[PDB]
Amino acid sequence: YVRFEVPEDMQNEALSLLEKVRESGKVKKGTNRTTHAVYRGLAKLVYIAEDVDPPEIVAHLPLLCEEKNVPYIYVKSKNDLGRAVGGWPIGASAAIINEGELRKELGSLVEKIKGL
RNA sequence: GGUGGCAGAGAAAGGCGAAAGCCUUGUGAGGCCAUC
Ligand SMILES: [Mg+2]
Ligand SMILES: [Mg+2]
Ligand SMILES: [Mg+2]
Repeated sequence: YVRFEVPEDMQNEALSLLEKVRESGKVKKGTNRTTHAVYRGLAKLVYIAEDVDPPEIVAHLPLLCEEKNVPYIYVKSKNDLGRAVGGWPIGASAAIINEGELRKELGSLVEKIKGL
């Protein structure tokens, strides 16, 4: 149900980046708080898992991100996404709120996301 | 308890059970507010 294919090296970079931002910035795990952050203009980068069932849970997020000028990327499993964020290791979506020390790796990854 | 609104937790909570253990929880546990 993805809107564009994300190659594995980008998914790997996105998740490694989320692990680092966890340490010095601010992350939100879960679709209700991810959606809220997007709507409030506070999300820097949104992660959407591809194995979300029922898929309607995350179906509105890509469009809302585009309307809010928020870049978003898909990753393979909500388990990988949850583990990268920490805490309870499952999440259908997540958002970076504060970039911490990773502004340059994030901007470089979003450049690649637009390239797709 | 119903409805509406917050917030965000797994070395974690609440539910059921004599017990074994099971159920539910970032797909939102406990909690808070308003309202019926
Ligand atoms: Mg009810
Ligand atoms: Mg309800
Ligand atoms: Mg509600």
